[PDB]
Amino acid sequence: LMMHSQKRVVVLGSGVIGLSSALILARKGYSVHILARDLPEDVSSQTFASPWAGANWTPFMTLTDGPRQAKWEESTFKKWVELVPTGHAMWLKGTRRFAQNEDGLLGHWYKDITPNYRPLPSSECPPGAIGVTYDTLSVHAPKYCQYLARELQKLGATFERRTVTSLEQAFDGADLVVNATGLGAKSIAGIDDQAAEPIRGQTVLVKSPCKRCTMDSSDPASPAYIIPRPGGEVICGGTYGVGDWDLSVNPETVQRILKHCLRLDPTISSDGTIEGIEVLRHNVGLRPARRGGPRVEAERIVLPLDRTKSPLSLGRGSARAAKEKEVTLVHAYGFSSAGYQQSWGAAEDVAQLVDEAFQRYHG
Amino acid sequence: LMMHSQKRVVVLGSGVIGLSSALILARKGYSVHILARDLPEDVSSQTFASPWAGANWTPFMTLTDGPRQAKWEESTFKKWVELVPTGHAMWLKGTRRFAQNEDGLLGHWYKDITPNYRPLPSSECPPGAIGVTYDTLSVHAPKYCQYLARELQKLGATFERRTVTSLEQAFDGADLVVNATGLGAKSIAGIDDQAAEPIRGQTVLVKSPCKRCTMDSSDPASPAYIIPRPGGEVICGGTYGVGDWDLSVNPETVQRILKHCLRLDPTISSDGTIEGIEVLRHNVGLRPARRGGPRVEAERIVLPLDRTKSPLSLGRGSARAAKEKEVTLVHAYGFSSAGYQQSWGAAEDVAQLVDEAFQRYHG
Ligand SMILES: Cc1cc2nc3c(=O)[nH]c(=O)nc-3n(C[C@H](O)[C@H](O)[C@H](O)COP(=O)(O)OP(=O)(O)OC[C@H]3O[C@@H](n4cnc5c(N)ncnc54)[C@H](O)[C@@H]3O)c2cc1C
Ligand SMILES: Cc1cc2nc3c(=O)[nH]c(=O)nc-3n(C[C@H](O)[C@H](O)[C@H](O)COP(=O)(O)OP(=O)(O)OC[C@H]3O[C@@H](n4cnc5c(N)ncnc54)[C@H](O)[C@@H]3O)c2cc1C
Repeated sequence: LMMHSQKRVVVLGSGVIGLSSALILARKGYSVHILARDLPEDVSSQTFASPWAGANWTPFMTLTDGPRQAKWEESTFKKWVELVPTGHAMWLKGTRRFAQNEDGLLGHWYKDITPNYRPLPSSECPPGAIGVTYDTLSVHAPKYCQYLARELQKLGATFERRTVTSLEQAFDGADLVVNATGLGAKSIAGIDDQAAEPIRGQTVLVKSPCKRCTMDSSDPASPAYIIPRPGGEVICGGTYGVGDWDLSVNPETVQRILKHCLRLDPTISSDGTIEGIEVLRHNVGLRPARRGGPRVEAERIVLPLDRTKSPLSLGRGSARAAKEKEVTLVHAYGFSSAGYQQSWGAAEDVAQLVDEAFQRYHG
Repeated sequence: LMMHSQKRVVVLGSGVIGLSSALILARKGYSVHILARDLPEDVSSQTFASPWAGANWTPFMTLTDGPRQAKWEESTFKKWVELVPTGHAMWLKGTRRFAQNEDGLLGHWYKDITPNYRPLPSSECPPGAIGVTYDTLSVHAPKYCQYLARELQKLGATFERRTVTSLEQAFDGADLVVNATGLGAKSIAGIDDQAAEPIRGQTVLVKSPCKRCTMDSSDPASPAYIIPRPGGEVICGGTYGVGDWDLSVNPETVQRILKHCLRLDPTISSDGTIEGIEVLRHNVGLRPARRGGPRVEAERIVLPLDRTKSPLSLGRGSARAAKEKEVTLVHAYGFSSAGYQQSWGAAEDVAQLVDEAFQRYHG
């Protein structure tokens, strides 16, 4: 007769959001099991977003447009500062950010967070653009997820590969599931979120000692960015193909990205020429976005699902009776281009929801 | 001092085409190593097509339009007949095929191959349509690939998971590679085939004793098919989304498919109603097609690649000298909706090409 945990949770999804959520929950003493198709070792899988990120910290919204986003970003920045001494985050000093106009600078909301925030002279901006410079942070996206997974291991979390098609498959040994499935949220019966949408991102991974980050959104015909990451590599971007699921490498996009990035910073090349850029890999990832913005909220759901709850429910459309339980589903998906920079704060909110659901529904 | 094989080949890709090609090569005494991202155990992976097929034998082209296709289909039918006694293929007796008009029946070219080929009365066709009936064959797509893999094991072939980005990575221990990468052919440096394109196929897998196959192309607004497969299941289709990469399940498509299939054959349901259909799974696969049709041909290529051979070549665009070898690349991809039904014959042609390249270039 052993005393068993009464704090079992399943985290569905093992991208940066599921991992982060799982880790804060494990630290809170929950017994966490992670079910996911794609795990942190899957560093070249295109069926999730987390391998493909820069990943730096670049707010995309004003406070009014994205209040949660800013909260989550501010918390995550603090966490990443803490990870610098052990090398899991890296300073991007004198990052340059260009926008089409003052509006594009988002009210400078984050100017107390990123050190050394100041306007750039126009001489230091692309023609016609406006700019600021500041010190921000980046992580090595796949290695960051792997770091989180090691931390999870130590805290007793376990992992299992599984591809779920219906919610009851996730409610396996737990009455609460954290739904961190990115794009998968659309096709799991019981979630069925039609608002989930990819935003396609093509990049070039380059071998370069360049330590300068440049984020250029000043040309609406050509998104571009240069994001150094721990390890002597830089990610050159990019694209924002809303609703585009295409996983193939576009060769014209390669040329556009490298030419633009070279304009922004010739030192990504050995000799300031395209031909001098040491290409390591051509990448395409699908950012997991959601119309209406990220979904971070707790839902109460009765199982088994019926065809009235979900067009994708399994079995015959005639459903009832056998057996019925009510469970908690805590959503955490749709972070689009900002999943890493929001991850820790989002995970904090997820963990608060789990605590509250446990109080209300799970003893 | 052992006598080593001088007949090493690598097969890049482990869908039905790579497996089939590998098997005929292994039977011919080649030492085959298969490199692929997706292997036969990966029965729910959307990053290759082979898990998702019916898979039956339904010619799609006239002889003039598709001479190779017909050759390959006729050979594969013979192979599948041979697999009936051991249950790896199954007869679909009295299959019904509907088309918009006589042209859609493709000159009835295959009428000596499928037993009991005859026209259907209009009373037995959807309104306004034309039809034929015949006996054809199907295989259980994932299990068929697994069968091929067991056969390969016995013949000494080996498997390795790898995701290649540049050809030199495939020319690993062999001077000849069979390129059977489906959609991946577009993004591998040294292949770079812009003509590769997905054709998206959504299906519903249903639990039903229905043993009748119905192929309906008589409604251009609603492709539909019912394909029984070994094991008491039927695949209900479908879609042909050319250029569509969307991996998510469309709920409207579910309704359209099931309603149409039910019109075609109520016995896919327990009670002839939608609500009586026992749904097992909602599936989306991307058929690996190619503008210009399937590519089955041998190419001679110099390694290392340079940026002049490939926009996606790795390293700096300034390339030369170090070291240079010429190798053989035997293409086998772009089979679209007919990869299973063409597989054995296509593999025969691939093996002939390998034999010929070995004579000409490899001693
Ligand atoms: C080119 C590119 C650049 C980026 N740069 C940055 C950056 O600088 N900063 C930033 O903050 N972000 C950046 N992002 C965004 C970031 O990659 C994402 O927002 C983030 O990875 C989302 O994490 P997630 O955990 O929500 O989703 P994912 O990483 O997509 O993980 C979803 C998880 O759910 C699993 N799953 C899905 N469906 C099922 C199922 N049915 N059954 C079981 N498991 C399932 C997946 O397999 C996987 O484990 C970039 C993304 C890209 C493509
Ligand atoms: C809904 C649906 C229904 C179908 N019904 C039928 C049917 O009834 N009859 C029929 O004949 N066909 C049918 N098909 C078509 C059939 O599924 C395909 O044509 C066939 O599976 C193609 O096989 P393949 O080996 O060429 O490609 P794939 O199965 O796509 O395999 C490509 C292989 O290459 C690997 N690869 C790709 N890129 C890389 C890389 N960079 N590095 C390493 N490996 C890589 C893949 O991982 C995988 O091993 C259907 C398909 C679908 C979606």
